[PDB]
Amino acid sequence: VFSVLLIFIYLLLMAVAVFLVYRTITDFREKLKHPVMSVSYKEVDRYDAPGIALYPGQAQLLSCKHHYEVIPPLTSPGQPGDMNCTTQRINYTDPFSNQTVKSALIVQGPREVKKRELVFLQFRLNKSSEDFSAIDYLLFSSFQEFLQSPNRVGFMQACESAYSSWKFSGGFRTWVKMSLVKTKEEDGREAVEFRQETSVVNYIDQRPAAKKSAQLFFVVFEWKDPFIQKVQDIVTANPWNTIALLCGAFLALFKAAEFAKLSIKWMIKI
Amino acid sequence: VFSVLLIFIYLLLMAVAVFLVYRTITDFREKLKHPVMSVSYKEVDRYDAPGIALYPGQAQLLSCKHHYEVIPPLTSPGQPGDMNCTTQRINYTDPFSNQTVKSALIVQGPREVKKRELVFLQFRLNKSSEDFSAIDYLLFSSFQEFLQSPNRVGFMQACESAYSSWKFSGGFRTWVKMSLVKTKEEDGREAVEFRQETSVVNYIDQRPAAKKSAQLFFVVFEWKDPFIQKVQDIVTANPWNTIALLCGAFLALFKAAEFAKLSIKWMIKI
Amino acid sequence: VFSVLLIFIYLLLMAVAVFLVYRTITDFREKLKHPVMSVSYKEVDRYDAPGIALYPGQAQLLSCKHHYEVIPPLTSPGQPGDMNCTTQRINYTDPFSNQTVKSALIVQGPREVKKRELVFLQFRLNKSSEDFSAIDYLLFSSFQEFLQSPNRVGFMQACESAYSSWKFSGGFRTWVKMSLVKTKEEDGREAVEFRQETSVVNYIDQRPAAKKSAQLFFVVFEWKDPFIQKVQDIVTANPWNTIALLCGAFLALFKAAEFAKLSIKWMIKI
Ligand SMILES: *[C@@H]1O[C@H](CO)[C@@H](O)[C@H](O)[C@H]1NC(C)=O
Ligand SMILES: *[C@@H]1O[C@H](CO)[C@@H](O)[C@H](O)[C@H]1NC(C)=O
Ligand SMILES: *[C@@H]1O[C@H](CO)[C@@H](O)[C@H](O)[C@H]1NC(C)=O
Ligand SMILES: *[C@@H]1O[C@H](CO)[C@@H](O)[C@H](O)[C@H]1NC(C)=O
Ligand SMILES: *[C@@H]1O[C@H](CO)[C@@H](O)[C@H](O)[C@H]1NC(C)=O
Ligand SMILES: *[C@@H]1O[C@H](CO)[C@@H](O)[C@H](O)[C@H]1NC(C)=O
Ligand SMILES: *[C@@H]1O[C@H](CO)[C@@H](O)[C@H](O)[C@H]1NC(C)=O
Ligand SMILES: *[C@@H]1O[C@H](CO)[C@@H](O)[C@H](O)[C@H]1NC(C)=O
Ligand SMILES: *[C@@H]1O[C@H](CO)[C@@H](O)[C@H](O)[C@H]1NC(C)=O
Ligand SMILES: *[C@@H]1O[C@H](CO)[C@@H](O)[C@H](O)[C@H]1NC(C)=O
Ligand SMILES: *[C@@H]1O[C@H](CO)[C@@H](O)[C@H](O)[C@H]1NC(C)=O
Ligand SMILES: *[C@@H]1O[C@H](CO)[C@@H](O)[C@H](O)[C@H]1NC(C)=O
Repeated sequence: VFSVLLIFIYLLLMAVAVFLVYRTITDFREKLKHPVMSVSYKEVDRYDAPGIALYPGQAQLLSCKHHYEVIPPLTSPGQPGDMNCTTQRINYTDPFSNQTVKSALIVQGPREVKKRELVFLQFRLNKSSEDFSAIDYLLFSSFQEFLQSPNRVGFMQACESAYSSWKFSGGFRTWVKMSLVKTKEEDGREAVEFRQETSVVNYIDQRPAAKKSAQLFFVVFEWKDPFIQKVQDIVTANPWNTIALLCGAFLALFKAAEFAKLSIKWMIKI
Repeated sequence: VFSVLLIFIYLLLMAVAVFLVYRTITDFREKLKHPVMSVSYKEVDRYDAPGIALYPGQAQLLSCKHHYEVIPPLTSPGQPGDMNCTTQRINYTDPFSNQTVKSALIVQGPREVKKRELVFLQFRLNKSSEDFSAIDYLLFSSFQEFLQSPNRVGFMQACESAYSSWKFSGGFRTWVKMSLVKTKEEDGREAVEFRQETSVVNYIDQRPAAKKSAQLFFVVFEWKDPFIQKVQDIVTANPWNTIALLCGAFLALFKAAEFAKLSIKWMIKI
Repeated sequence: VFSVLLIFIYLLLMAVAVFLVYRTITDFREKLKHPVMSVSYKEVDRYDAPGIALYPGQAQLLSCKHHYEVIPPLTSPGQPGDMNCTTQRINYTDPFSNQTVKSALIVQGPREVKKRELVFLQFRLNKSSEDFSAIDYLLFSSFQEFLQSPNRVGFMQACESAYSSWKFSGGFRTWVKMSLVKTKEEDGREAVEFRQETSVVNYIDQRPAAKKSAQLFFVVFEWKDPFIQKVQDIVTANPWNTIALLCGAFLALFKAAEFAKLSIKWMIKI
């Protein structure tokens, strides 16, 4: 009889609708689980002067100077002189140890990325009773933000956790190219971080044998390129799109069901 | 006449429907071609002890010891002593050469990433007739998995292809920070790999001139951060979503066609 | 009265439709703002011979030779001999300085990635009055494309801007593993770039004290793996999908409105 076939068609269509609802729910759940990553790049005419927190310890800073695209040859390596850059010395308790006080030398970083500005730092360590001598350094976004802060100690403690710290060793020239990566936390706040490319070059020590005891650290900081990399977690689970899909599919199924009923009626009539 | 205009409207709507079907098919084909990448991060309280397969050759292991956040100064570099770590020596044929047998020293890696655990290894090579002396090392996920295996040789041969191997040279201290990246192969299997950040520091050789002939390798392994990076290939080509779009568009086109016919009839009647 | 309730229902449904249109427009605008990144990998049986533009300056090239998976020990470091590779010397004005003419030594790179082909280069610098001695190098895709070009000078000037240049220093062996990353610019053009992993190994100088003045550069170029990484910016803003969603939702809303009117009529009648 036609009635049983029509009822079976209705049941099949309702089962298809239920399965489609299940599939849409599972897809929405899956897309909530895994947001997709999108990467863009931002051109900058001038970077904001980064803060370079150096942790020399007993290593005295011989020289710190800004250069453009090239470093003039050293007049006399291992000798103090030519310190033209803004520096701030800070003492702050380590956020993790709570016992070791860190003394940091904050140096204002380069700004003209287009002009290939670099900052060159020369340190000397004299008679260190410790093999594997290296200087720690941390990079943060703004030196001015460090200056115009009410709690510089708290700012440095926050930097200890927000940013990563690297090292540069003596007997080398360490060339550091910096890059800014800003990650959107889809909450109105963006986390900025530094990615640094390091190249070490041997230092040709032409000092007298007596002066070989003191060891020299050379480090250069510049920007890799005038591109800030922005990383955003795009959500592909839109409830309105899902409900629009469901509504359209339900309307299609209802229209198909009533077309089937009309076709059955037409077959019965003729 | 109104009939010709209505038939032309029907033909235009059917052509639009066909073009929309073509566009949807092309979009589904394109989305099948290029799945989108999604990156997430996993917090870990404790890492599973990684296996560090070292290939020293004739270089004897002076020392291997676990430290926390800092390495105590060497009592006497170049002298054996203080070997507290679990190691396993293995001999296995190279999967690619089929002739060169590799002898590997498997070392259990650090676990407490939160406590900044590191493993410090000191090797000595005495009178090597080969310039550019370096030790190969490979990283795999679990030392325990290596232990509780029926074919350790086959496990090492599989590691030779699954993981990448790096080198650390003498006259340096090589600081290696490890990171785990798990890539989903959308097939029920996930491929795990190691990404390592390497920083070399000069070793200040304060040995007697006689002892300068033997060269020393210092390497440190720890974890960069308590974050495992998961990378998944999300497919954006859902056949059910595409068929729902097509059904909704077809219903819209049919309803618009019958509205147009009704409007033509209303214009004719009045 | 039922009429006021029905009119209020119609107004509510039209407001819902307007809000849904607003949401769809905002979603389309957002998806236009941020295309999603998709990463794939391409297997290669043989790479196209890359061009390695070396900038030695006064450093003479002692040796340049192709090896497979291993470098034979040096017969006599610091001595010329065994130069078997195709090289081209070029002079071109620096695109940025417009005054400094760069002299480049273009070397044909390795091809058999499967066979682990590498190219080994040995340079010597004799009595350089400049500390921090290093040689610049740039990588571009094809040496043949450099050969079969009408303006080699213009090709090199374009490479100065299209590709990135690194350095390798004396007193080391610099192991460079190359990788090709092709980014689709969604405009019919793809930008190819080189990513290089560098490992430095100490050179054990066993030369006489007289010969220690001349400094030696050792560099190796090979391919990291037979995988070319393709990065594409997929656009998730399809106007046809959006209009299909809107049409389906509008049909659903109209059908719901007429169902509501019919239900009100049925309630009034009985
Ligand atoms: C340091 O640099 C500033 C930059 O304007 C310059 O005015 C000053 O003379 C420099 N210092 C010395 C000692 O020359
Ligand atoms: C910071 O610490 C150093 C030693 O670590 C000390 O010489 C210096 O006086 C301290 N600074 C202040 C402001 O107390
Ligand atoms: C470390 O110091 C902080 C700040 O003074 C304070 O919460 C407490 O003394 C310590 N916190 C710990 C041990 O978690
Ligand atoms: C190293 O020499 C510098 C030069 O003045 C001096 O200030 C410093 O106290 C010396 N340190 C040691 C440990 O000799
Ligand atoms: C090695 O470390 C274990 C850790 O518990 C310790 O018990 C043992 O005494 C150490 N070995 C020596 C020789 O002290
Ligand atoms: C592994 O090889 C080394 C030499 O490469 C050899 O001394 C050692 O005995 C071998 N191990 C076994 C278990 O045969
Ligand atoms: C290499 O050794 C394997 C395992 O013994 C075996 O398949 C065969 O001898 C070689 N395979 C090659 C050459 O493909
Ligand atoms: C190097 O010295 C160690 C110290 O005992 C010794 O075991 C080894 O055989 C020596 N090797 C050579 C090549 O002299
Ligand atoms: C350089 O390599 C080619 C490769 O076929 C070889 O024919 C030639 O003999 C080599 N040069 C010398 C001097 O052996
Ligand atoms: C390229 O420049 C070098 C010096 O930088 C010079 O010796 C050489 O002759 C120049 N080449 C040509 C073709 O002029
Ligand atoms: C640099 O040289 C180019 C090419 O000869 C020419 O446009 C002009 O002389 C300079 N361009 C500048 C300074 O922008
Ligand atoms: C260095 O030695 C090489 C060897 O022939 C010679 O060609 C070159 O002119 C020398 N340079 C200097 C600056 O002595």
